[PDB]
Amino acid sequence: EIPLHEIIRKLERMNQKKQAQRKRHKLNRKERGHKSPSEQRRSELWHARQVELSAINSDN
Amino acid sequence: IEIPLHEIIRKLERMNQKKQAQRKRHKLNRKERGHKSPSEQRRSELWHARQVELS
RNA sequence: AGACAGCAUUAUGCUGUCU
RNA sequence: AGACAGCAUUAUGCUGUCU
Repeated sequence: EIPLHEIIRKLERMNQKKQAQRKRHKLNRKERGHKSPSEQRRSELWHARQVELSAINSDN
Repeated sequence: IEIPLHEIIRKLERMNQKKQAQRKRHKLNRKERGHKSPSEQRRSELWHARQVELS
């Protein structure tokens, strides 16, 4: 019968492939400057907050 | 820690249907183009040879 | 001619969490 | 701007096992 560590290494090989795909797709999009509405919302919240935090940093 | 075994079994059942779905799509795609791998050619020749030897 | 599987290369869309 | 994840759609090449 198949030993459990082998099951573990196969899932690990598999997880690695998924991360590689996602990385490839992420970088493709970045290069085309494509974002999803949620990616977009999310960066916009971040940039807004960076501005605000440096407005507390001028209060020094 | 706190994630049931039956969920794991299900998740893997899902992943396995999607793997089978991909073979099917890839397999059929190759059929349309009439494309065989070198090994698929050997196999089919050896089969057709065994079949013609019968008659 | 078919059934099943392994390996490898690779595209696209969206959503959610943390910072 | 990053980190991590989930769903969905989808292309290619090869190898092996059984009949």
